[PDB]
Amino acid sequence: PASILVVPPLNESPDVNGTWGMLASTAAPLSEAGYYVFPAAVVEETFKQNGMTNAADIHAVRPEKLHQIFGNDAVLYITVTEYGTVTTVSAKARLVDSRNGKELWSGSASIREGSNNSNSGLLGMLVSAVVNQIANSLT
Amino acid sequence: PASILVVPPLNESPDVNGTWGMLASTAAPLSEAGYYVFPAAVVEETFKQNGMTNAADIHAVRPEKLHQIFGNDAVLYITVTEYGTSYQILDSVTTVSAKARLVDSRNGKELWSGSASIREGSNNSNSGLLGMLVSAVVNQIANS
Repeated sequence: PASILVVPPLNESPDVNGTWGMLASTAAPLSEAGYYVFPAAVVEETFKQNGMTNAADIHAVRPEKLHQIFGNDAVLYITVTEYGTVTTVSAKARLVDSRNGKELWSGSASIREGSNNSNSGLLGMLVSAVVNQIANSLT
Repeated sequence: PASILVVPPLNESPDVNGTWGMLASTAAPLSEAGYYVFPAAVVEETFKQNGMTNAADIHAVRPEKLHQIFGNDAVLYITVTEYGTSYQILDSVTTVSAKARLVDSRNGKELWSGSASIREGSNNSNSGLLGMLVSAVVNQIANS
């Protein structure tokens, strides 16, 4: 999978802004990991021209249709399942082969930080440490 | 807090490998965030020379005592609460969860606390993608 189409994430949380800015935050980590990410503005514009702005709609489109349009190897689907305040955010994701709809990868994360103090520095160190541990496990 | 002592993390999971190498993994992100930290090998050796190697013993020491030894402003305590894989027929799912708190080493006051629980399908493990997911989730927390 050289290239990834990231669709707007589904929001299954009570909070509107639960997904605000999230699609944008995926670009950098994915390029770092060696994937070509389809640029967001063009993707947004393509969906709009095709009469789709709603995330639920887009997540319902068959991956084969998406391939017809963009030529992406894969599609990244993200859903925020928790968002609210101690602030907690939880989300899950799957990477799907766009030609056959086969699942390529699946994962989820839930992260909490005491409302009393806010620091992505320390939060970043913690999640990084947890990901380091999984990378070294029996897989 | 500028200087941070990371003590050997507590393992509260059935898996003994649950914390292997974790102490080392905290150095880059902490320095990249601007804190000053000691190398894992240096910390481990100082505890050994002071008669301590067991993480539960260490997490029990009063922070003020730690400050007497290292001169650190704060102490970072990490606990792994889950580590393993649910072995199911069509796929196994690996889960790691940890919680942490940063405390002022002079008076024991808590300065920060957080936790993370991360899961991945075993059939198609991929640190890159798990990385981008946790990274996205932390970004959402940051902008709230």
